[PDB]
Amino acid sequence: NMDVIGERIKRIKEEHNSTWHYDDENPYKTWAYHGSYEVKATSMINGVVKLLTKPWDVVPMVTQMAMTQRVFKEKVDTRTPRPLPGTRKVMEITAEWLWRTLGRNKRPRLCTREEFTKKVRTNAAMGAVFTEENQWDSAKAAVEDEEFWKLVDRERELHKLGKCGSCVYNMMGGKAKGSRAIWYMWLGVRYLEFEALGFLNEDHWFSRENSYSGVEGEGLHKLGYILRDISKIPGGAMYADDTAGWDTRITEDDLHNEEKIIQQMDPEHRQLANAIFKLTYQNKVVKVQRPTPTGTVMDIISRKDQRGSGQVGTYGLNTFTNMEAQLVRQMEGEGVLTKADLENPHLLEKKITQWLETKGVERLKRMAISGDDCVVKPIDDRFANALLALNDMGKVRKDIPQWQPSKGWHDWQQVPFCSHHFHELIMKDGRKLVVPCRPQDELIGRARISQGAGWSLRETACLGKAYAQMWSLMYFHRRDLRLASNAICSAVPVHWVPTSRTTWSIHAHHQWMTTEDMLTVWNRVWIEENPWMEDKTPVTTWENVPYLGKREDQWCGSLIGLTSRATWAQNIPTAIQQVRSLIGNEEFLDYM
Ligand SMILES: Cc1oc2ccc(NS(=O)(=O)c3ccc(Cl)cc3)cc2c1C(=O)O
Ligand SMILES: Cc1oc2ccc(NS(=O)(=O)c3ccc(Cl)cc3)cc2c1C(=O)O
Ligand SMILES: [Zn+2]
Ligand SMILES: [Zn+2]
Repeated sequence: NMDVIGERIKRIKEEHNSTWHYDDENPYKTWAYHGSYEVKATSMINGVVKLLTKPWDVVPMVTQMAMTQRVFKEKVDTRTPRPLPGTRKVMEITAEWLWRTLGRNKRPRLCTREEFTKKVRTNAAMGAVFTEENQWDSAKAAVEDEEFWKLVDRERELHKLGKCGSCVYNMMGGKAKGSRAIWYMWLGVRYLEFEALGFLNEDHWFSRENSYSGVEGEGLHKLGYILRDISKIPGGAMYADDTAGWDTRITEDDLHNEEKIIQQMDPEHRQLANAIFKLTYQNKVVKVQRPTPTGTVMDIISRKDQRGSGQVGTYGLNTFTNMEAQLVRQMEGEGVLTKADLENPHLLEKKITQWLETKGVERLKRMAISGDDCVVKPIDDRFANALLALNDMGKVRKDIPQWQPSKGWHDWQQVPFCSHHFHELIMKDGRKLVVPCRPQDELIGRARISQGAGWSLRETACLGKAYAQMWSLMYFHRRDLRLASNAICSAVPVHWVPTSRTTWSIHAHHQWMTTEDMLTVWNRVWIEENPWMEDKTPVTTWENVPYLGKREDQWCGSLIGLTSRATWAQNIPTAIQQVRSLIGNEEFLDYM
């Protein structure tokens, strides 16, 4: 093991030779511990959103979010039992077939310094781009620096030689302030993963068109429609089981299966991806910021299995592995795989290959898969109790005894997916919309959080305006959110550009980051560009933009019907005016 990780620990040890020591009392049980060294340390409430959402002031979920994968929890420090030999064979056959299916039209390729620089710059507009970004360590600054690219080249040369000298990721046990040199090693490590494996996201290998089960690039506004289209396929209930800490359940077998994509690469690409897989994915070196009685320390730990949650390519490889694990469960449900097949070290391929070649693509079309998140509509309900391979692969379902059957839904609208459920709304003109929805306390609680501190009223109001505009595009069908959205947009200067991100979700397309008229953006998203909207007649007024049924709105967290809500709705112009007075002499517009 030290042959692959030695150089990295050696360099960390050398750079921190003053405070370096081996703590005999380290909390690590399943991660190899190498040593520690001394280190430094360091969310505000959005007063604009808070002032305009008074009824939610002390509401439990909202108050919780104000305080509250990157964290090194108890579950990260566990081992997953090794899958059985027949299970390992099935996974290998399925991984091989899946990669060949996913690569039928696309060819893997290297991603570039220019692609990375463009992504950094375009996302730097929305504030922070990375977890390691300080007020001194800007990704935009680093990307503009030729010295950063020189270090990248030097690390690549080591990777070409089958060695790694500086590729490390970080975890939380008040982020430690480090050197520009340390930050460059981190960003360079991310660029090198991006160069070798970024094609998966950049070339949309997991788009629905390319992967059948995938939803990458679709957007939150299409997710409900995809679930409604899956509902039309004949079969059993729709299952959406949650895996307890998916990333900790990624086995050495899963890692070796994900690696098979290198077989489709050109030699110069194959060489660099092979180095990312073998040296960094299969031999992780992690820095964990741990508090001690004297001060704060940084632990240098390492391990072979599990998913490096901090590493580029995680989404795609998680999506790949989940698609694979769900096909295997589908096969077990269909009686293709028995307990005796999973235990068998000489399991015959014929029937697994036959099922994949004849039913595989149809079976992928029955799923909506986004990383560890899955919705499956099997051919019948034998799937509910087909748990032998799922548990054996290590994908143990969250908060349910291992052998208790899964509970599915017979209504796609009850199905949870990507932190949402989706409703079908009838418009006054008879056209139907399929909208995303989540508990309202979660949306308001999120909107009340400002990312960091020292943010001026102007920057704060603009984040609020971004949240308000997201609500008008995605959550317009919630009475309280449309009202709060209209109040926020009325209180914030009309020509001020919404800045900073509202969400880090892969499904967010940020159509709300504009000064363009929200009704126009709404029409473009839900009517013009909506493929499930056959009649393109534009909606000319918000009065024609529908709401959830009163009962469904209330069930999903609405405060409508309460006195505190009625009082808020009536007194809202007063709160808007107060926000206006503090912002000052600017151009405002009344949206109430
Ligand atoms: C673990 C992690 O996942 C991310 C997922 C997305 C992002 N942000 S980013 O704008 O979208 C992005 C996404 C991909 C790449 Cl190569 C660069 C930057 C950052 C992280 C991150 C981290 O900074 O540590
Ligand atoms: C916009 C966006 O959100 C994400 C949310 C998650 C991910 N997953 S990712 O490959 O695993 C990843 C992991 C770590 C880092 Cl630093 C960047 C990206 C990627 C993106 C992404 C992108 O453009 O690549
Ligand atoms: Zn490296
Ligand atoms: Zn709802």
